[PDB]
Amino acid sequence: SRLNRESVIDAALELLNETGIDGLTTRKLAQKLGIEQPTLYWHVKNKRALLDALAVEILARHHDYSLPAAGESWQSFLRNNAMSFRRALLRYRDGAKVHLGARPDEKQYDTVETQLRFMTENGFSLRDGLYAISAVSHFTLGAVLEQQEHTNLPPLLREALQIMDSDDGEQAFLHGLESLIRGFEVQLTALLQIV
Amino acid sequence: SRLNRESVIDAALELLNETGIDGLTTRKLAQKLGIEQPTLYWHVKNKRALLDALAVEILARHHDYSLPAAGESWQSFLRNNAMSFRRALLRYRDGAKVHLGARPDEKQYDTVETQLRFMTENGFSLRDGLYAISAVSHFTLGAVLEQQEHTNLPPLLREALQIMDSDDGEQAFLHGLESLIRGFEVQLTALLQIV
Ligand SMILES: CN(C)c1ccc(O)c2c1C[C@H]1C[C@H]3[C@H](N(C)C)C(O)=C(C(N)=O)C(=O)[C@@]3(O)C(O)=C1C2=O
Ligand SMILES: CN(C)c1ccc(O)c2c1C[C@H]1C[C@H]3[C@H](N(C)C)C(O)=C(C(N)=O)C(=O)[C@@]3(O)C(O)=C1C2=O
Ligand SMILES: [Cl-]
Ligand SMILES: [Cl-]
Ligand SMILES: [Cl-]
Ligand SMILES: [Cl-]
Ligand SMILES: [Cl-]
Ligand SMILES: [Cl-]
Ligand SMILES: [Cl-]
Ligand SMILES: [Cl-]
Ligand SMILES: [Mg+2]
Ligand SMILES: [Mg+2]
Repeated sequence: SRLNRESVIDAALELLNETGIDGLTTRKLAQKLGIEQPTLYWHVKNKRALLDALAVEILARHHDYSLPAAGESWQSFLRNNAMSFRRALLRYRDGAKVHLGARPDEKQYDTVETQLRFMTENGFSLRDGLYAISAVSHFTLGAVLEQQEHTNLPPLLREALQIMDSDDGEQAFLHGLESLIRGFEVQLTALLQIV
Repeated sequence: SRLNRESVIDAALELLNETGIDGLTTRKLAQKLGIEQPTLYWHVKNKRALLDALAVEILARHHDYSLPAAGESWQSFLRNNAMSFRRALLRYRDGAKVHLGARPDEKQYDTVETQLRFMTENGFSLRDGLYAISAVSHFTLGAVLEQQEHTNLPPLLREALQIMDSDDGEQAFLHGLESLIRGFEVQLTALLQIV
C-alpha cells in the first residue's frame, strides 16, 4: 500500500481499533500494510514513535475545539474544550492510553500556548490558569480511561453502578465538569479574600 | 521461596518497581521467585489475575483514609480520601495503570458502600454523591497517571512546565482538588435553585 505518513497512520489507527494499544505492534502493522518488517522500519522506527504520532493525529483529526470562539467566556471554552477532548479520546480504542503515553508535541505547542494566554487574558495568573487547564485535562483523561478500561453486591453500590452504566459515563463526566469550572470561578472571583 | 498469597504479591510489587506494568510478566515473576513457570501457575493463573490482586493489595496496604473520621465533614473526607488515594497510587511504578486495569473488588465493596452512604448522610442524593466520588476518583487517577506516564518552546508553555516540574504535580493536584470540592459544595447547597 502507500507508506506516506497519512496512510501509515490511517492503517495504525484501523489496527488500534482491531487490537487495542497492548496488541498494536509494528509486526502487525506491517502485515496490515502487506509489507515486510524492514520496509515499515524505514517509515516507523518503533511502537513509541508510532504512538507519539497517533496521539497527535487523533487530536489534529477529531479535536475540533482546541481554540475558543471570538467573545467566548473561559467557563464556556473550558466546557467545550473538555467535551471536544473527551470525544476525540473516545473515538479510538484505548484512545486515552495513546494520549497519556505521548509528548505534548511542537505542532500542538501553539494550541496549548494560545490556551494558557487565553486563560491569562480573562484574569487568571499563569499559575492558576495552568492549574485550571491541568485539572480539566486530568479529570477528562481519568474519566475517559475508566469508560475505556472497564472494557452479588451492596445496594447503593448496586444502584450507583446500574446508574453509571445507564449512559457511557457522560452524565457523570458533564456533572463533575460543571463542579470543576465553578470551583475555578469561585477561586478566580475572590482574588486576595479568604474563600 | 514461600508461595502463600502475601509472599507472591510482595515479589510481584518488588518486580513491578523493577520492570513497570508493561514488563511485568509471570515468566519474570517465576524467575524472581526461583520457581518454574508451572509452579507459579498453580498460584497465579495469569497477569490479569496478578494485576487484579496487586490493585487491591496496594490499597489495602497503603490507602489509610478509605473511611472518614467520626464527625468529619464530607469536604474534609473527600480531601483526605483523595490525598490517601494519590499517595497509595504513587507508591509503586505504574500504580495508577495497575489500579485502572482492575475490578472494584468484593473485599472493597463495603469501603465504597460506606463512602456512598456517608455522602448520602451529609445531604447528597445517591446520584450527586456517586458523581462527586467518581469525579474525585477520575481527577486523582488522571493526575497520577500523568505524573507517572511522563516517566525550544513558547514562553507561557516554557514557564508553565518549569512550574509543573517544580514539585511532583502536588501543588496542581491539591489546587484542582479544592476547586472540585467547592464546585460540589456550590451544587449541594443551592438545592432546587438555579445556580
Ligand atoms: C501545560 N499544561 C498546564 C498541562 C499540564 C498537564 C497536562 O497533562 C497537560 C497540559 C497541557 C494540556 C492542554 C490540554 C487542553 N485541554 C484542557 C484538554 C487541550 O485542549 C489540548 C489540545 N491540544 O487541544 C491538549 O493538548 C490537552 O488535552 C493536553 O493534552 C494537555 C496536557 O496533557
Ligand atoms: C461507584 N463509584 C461512583 C465509582 C465510579 C467510578 C469509578 O472509577 C470508581 C467508583 C468507586 C470509587 C471509590 C474511590 C474512593 N475515593 C473517591 C478515591 C476510594 O477511596 C476507594 C477506596 N477503596 O478506598 C476506591 O476504591 C476508589 O479509588 C475507586 O477506585 C473508585 C472507582 O474506581
Ligand atoms: Cl497502493
Ligand atoms: Cl509509498
Ligand atoms: Cl502524508
Ligand atoms: Cl511492536
Ligand atoms: Cl523460603
Ligand atoms: Cl509455599
Ligand atoms: Cl498469605
Ligand atoms: Cl505474563
Ligand atoms: Mg495531554
Ligand atoms: Mg478505581
